[PDB]
Amino acid sequence: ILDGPYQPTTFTPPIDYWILINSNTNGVVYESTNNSDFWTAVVAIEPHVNPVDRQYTVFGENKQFNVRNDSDKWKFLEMFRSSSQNEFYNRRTLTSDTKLVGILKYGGRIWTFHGETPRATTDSSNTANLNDISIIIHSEFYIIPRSQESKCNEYINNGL
Amino acid sequence: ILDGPYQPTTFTPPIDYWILINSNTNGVVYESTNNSDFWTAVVAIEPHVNPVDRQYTVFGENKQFNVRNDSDKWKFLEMFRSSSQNEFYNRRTLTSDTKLVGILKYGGRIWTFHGETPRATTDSSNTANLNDISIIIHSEFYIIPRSQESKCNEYINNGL
Amino acid sequence: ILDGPYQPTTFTPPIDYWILINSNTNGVVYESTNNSDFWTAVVAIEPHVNPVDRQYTVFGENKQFNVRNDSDKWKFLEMFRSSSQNEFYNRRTLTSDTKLVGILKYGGRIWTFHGETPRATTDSSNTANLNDISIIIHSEFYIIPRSQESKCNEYINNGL
Amino acid sequence: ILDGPYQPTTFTPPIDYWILINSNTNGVVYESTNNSDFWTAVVAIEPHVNPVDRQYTVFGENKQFNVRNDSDKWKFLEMFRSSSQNEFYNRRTLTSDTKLVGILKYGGRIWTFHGETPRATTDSSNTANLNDISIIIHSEFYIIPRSQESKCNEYINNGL
Amino acid sequence: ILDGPYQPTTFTPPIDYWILINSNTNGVVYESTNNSDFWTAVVAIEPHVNPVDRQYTVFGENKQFNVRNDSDKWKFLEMFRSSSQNEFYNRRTLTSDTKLVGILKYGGRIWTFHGETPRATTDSSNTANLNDISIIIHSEFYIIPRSQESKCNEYINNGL
Amino acid sequence: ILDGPYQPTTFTPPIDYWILINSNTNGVVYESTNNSDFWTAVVAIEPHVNPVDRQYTVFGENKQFNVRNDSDKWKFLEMFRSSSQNEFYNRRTLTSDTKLVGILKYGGRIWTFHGETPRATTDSSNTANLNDISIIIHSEFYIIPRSQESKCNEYINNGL
Repeated sequence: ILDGPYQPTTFTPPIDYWILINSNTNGVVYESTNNSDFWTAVVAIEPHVNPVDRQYTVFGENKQFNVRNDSDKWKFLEMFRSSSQNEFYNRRTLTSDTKLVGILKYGGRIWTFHGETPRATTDSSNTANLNDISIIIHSEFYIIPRSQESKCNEYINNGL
Repeated sequence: ILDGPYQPTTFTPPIDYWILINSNTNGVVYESTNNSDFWTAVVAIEPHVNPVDRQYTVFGENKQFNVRNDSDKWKFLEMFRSSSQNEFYNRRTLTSDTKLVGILKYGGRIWTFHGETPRATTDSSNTANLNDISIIIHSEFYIIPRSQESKCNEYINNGL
Repeated sequence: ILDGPYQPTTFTPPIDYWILINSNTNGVVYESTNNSDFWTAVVAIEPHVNPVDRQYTVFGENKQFNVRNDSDKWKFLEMFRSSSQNEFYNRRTLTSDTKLVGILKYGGRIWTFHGETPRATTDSSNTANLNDISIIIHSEFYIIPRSQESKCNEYINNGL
Repeated sequence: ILDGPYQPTTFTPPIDYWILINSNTNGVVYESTNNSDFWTAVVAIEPHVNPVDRQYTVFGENKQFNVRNDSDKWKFLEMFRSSSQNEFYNRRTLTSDTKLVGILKYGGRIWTFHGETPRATTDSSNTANLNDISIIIHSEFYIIPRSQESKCNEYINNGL
Repeated sequence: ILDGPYQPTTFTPPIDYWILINSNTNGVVYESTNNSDFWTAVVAIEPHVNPVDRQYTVFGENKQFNVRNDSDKWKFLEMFRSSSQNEFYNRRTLTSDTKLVGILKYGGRIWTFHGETPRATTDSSNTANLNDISIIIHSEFYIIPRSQESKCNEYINNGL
Repeated sequence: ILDGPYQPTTFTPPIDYWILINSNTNGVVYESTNNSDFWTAVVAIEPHVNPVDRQYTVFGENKQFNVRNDSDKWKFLEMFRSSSQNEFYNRRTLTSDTKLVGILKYGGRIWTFHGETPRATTDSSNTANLNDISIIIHSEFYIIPRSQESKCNEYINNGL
């Protein structure tokens, strides 16, 4: 039933499908932008990390993020900005022991999971141009139709 | 010295300028949004108004707000929401007998005046997208550079 | 309660308001684009015009459109293309004796009136970026909240 | 000579190339849309299928399609809609024992093969936006330049 | 034929149109920016001005520009910077006794006239974001389609 | 550190990343266009080739190119056109014994390497539509962030 795994790649995800990414390291998980008003990059932080500056490559630039993780689970930090000129800030956080992150393009919005597993839930983000939001995925990933979102939710919160 | 008056219009205010609006009736003074995470509409309440439900058109919708004003001065109510899905609430108030209200896009934030004249002071509102914030203004207004904010403060509090 | 008339101008109309334009000549009534995937120009054809090529200036270019109108009423032709390299084609037509044309930005789509008065109805067009769609209006116009679309519909179909 | 085979993927086909897809099962062969006025999904129906309603996942939704094949060959049904608010109808059919389907973006239109091998011919579908048409392909496929369309035609009708 | 004159205002000029501004004093003629990679202010220097620092308000701030005019004509100095953290420099100059200045958004660039009337010519400036370039105009101005640029050239060099 | 190698494919490269292509034969190295104002195809010419017409498939069509290499190194010729209805001309050349070529989308322009290794340098080409520039790559390639352009310069000129 499950479509994947797909190799890391760059493409424009179709409307109405969940992209489910299997993180495998403490780097950038994915970067997403439409190059007009929406830039999101998600960074993985391994458990038990005392506050520290780390350097990440996002959208072709070297950026320094102050980062922390007191949990025994992994933290996936959504870093967002709406213009190349603003600094990134941590918009949302997903705390997970399954290392799965999800993103959906639907109904003019970007949907992702946040909170802590196994009770993580979806939240939405606005944009002036949803269709052109493209993504660079640095891990294996799966494609799941929105029709089977309950299945995507189960994965995010319990594993594959 | 003063840049204006300009006629009612809809535009995207330049960064680093005070928009100073001279209110002339008891309706919607202005409406501002980036259609992503920031909506504000300012409604003018004339002096000595017992609690009452009034209909206003804001962002193309007919909204009812319960409103009051126990003072001898006009009250300008900031009605705010951070999502197209939320109801509004009265976030801030300017109590004024100069009938001047001000709004500024600067440093990643929206700045307005609250309090009571002649001691009204600025306060900030955060947004993730300052640049795309536009405004509909329903009365005459002036444009003042932030370099002359001291002057804008004098006008807000003491009038022209 | 009718907001206007406003002078011909160039702006980006706010979401959730009908722009009602009172055509006054047989030229270009308005031109609307987001400069990425949506260009629409409406041209006004007076009653009883045998098939003929006419020159119009649209989006800064001199364009030739083959044009007709056998009706006793005016015809407002929606000329559309999705890229600066496509040719325009007549996408919709409003046949009116009120000479009022309407355009609305709502729900990710552009809404306009088409058909024949007094039975003209609204239709939608898709685009990847609704928010950035601007318009140049070459005649006086009015602004009407979508909340009052029933009256916009009545003006379109019966006049001011 | 022949460009491919490429693995199943999601991308935006370059203008002026035939995408030639080798179908291997009785499900969705590919999904194509520009998310404005064009959605086409092709479903593969195995030989000798009595009229039956089958579930397919298309554009992220579960859709039920009435399907039929009394032939000894496979049937590839193009299911079409020009708006996300319309029901799909079976617009065209390719009856084939080569199991090759083809799609081309060229001259402002989508071209595909239909009819019955070895006498299948090309047919066009109009759209307002050719360039933003992208595709999800669920099987191995080849890329052939339109300059070699005669060879694409041989493959469709005779196999590789 | 000529569209205008229009009153001083702030707006986002349409792509493919010359904005022709009739300067009437020795101040800032216009300010234009997309707030990302393009800031330009044009200042008007009356004839016979010895080299001197003059204070101008541009983009909401007080700046002093090294200014001079050893000629009998007016000089219009383009002051430019590519980031908010750079200081302005005089990138270009138009020497004119018509007092008309021109700016055009086209082909991913900003075009303006420079040199000396009656032989002023156009030149371009790169930007990565042409669509968001807005302008504050401090004088009456006209709008001329790029299709009639030869007339705009004549106006620039010879007057209206 | 180095991201790749990736297999030949068609995609829209992200903004602000060098695409570094390792040429492996004397055919078309890559084809890139936005289908509006930018078409570029690079052809690889093996050492010691007398001036001659060779025919290549670019953008789905057969084209004849005047081709020459009088050196011991490979020559990579940039064939360019700015319109569908124009013919290609040789815009730039990279002479190289590393057989690496580079293309970057940045700052509203397309950047490539030209000259002769080990002293090849970058040059830019204007476009009005950088975001729609897609590419077909015919060899293995790598992706390097612009923040590491000095390493990309090192690979271009000295190899991996």
